[PDB]
Amino acid sequence: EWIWLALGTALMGLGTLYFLVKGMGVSDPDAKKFYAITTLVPAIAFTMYLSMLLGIYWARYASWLFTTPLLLLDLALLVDADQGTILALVGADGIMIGTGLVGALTKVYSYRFVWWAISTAAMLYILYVLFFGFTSKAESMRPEVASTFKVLRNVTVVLWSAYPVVWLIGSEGAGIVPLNIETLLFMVLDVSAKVGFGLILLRSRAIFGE
Ligand SMILES: *C/C=C(C)/C=C/C=C(C)/C=C/C1=C(C)CCCC1(C)C
Repeated sequence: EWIWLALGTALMGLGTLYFLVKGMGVSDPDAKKFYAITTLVPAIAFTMYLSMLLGIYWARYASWLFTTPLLLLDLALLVDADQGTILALVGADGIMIGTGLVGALTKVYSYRFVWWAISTAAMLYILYVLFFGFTSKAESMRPEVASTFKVLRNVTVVLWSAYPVVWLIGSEGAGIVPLNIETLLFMVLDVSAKVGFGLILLRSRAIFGE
């Protein structure tokens, strides 16, 4: 298990580093914003994984809290979403992570069930907006934006959807998957949803205003 935390810490660190060095010199106003957000995401995750190496897993949970909203912000800027829609998204994301925590805090099966069901519901509203709401908006924009958004959209829906699955069969849910393997799983997902995500976005010309 120490290997998963170490490997994760290194991958987040190197990603943050790459994104950080790549964005320097880049003078495009529009582009600089994507770099700021995208470098911050893996920087926050790196800090938490490094903390776990020195340390339970609620640390990684705290990182989801800060990062998921930023990843959503990245997507919203890509398709030039209006203020209202962004707020609703981050609001629902806040409920997703918040109720996920509340339920993992209640011992009675029935109460918890509802918290994690409410959490999943908020997650589905988010993915619905991204898939249906954001896609229509993206297709009315520059080809580069439409195309890069579609990939980031597909990566996000698949990866994000896997979290509740792992969690339910893991030590927090049914207790099927061992605590060490669960850690393996979440690190791969996290590295994918942030570094893999950032790589796709930042190596694309869609971030420039033109
Ligand atoms: C870098 C980290 C990312 C992208 C983390 C994403 C986490 C989620 C989408 C978590 C979702 C959950 C539910 C929908 C139900 C309750 C349990 C959670 C918190 C695992």
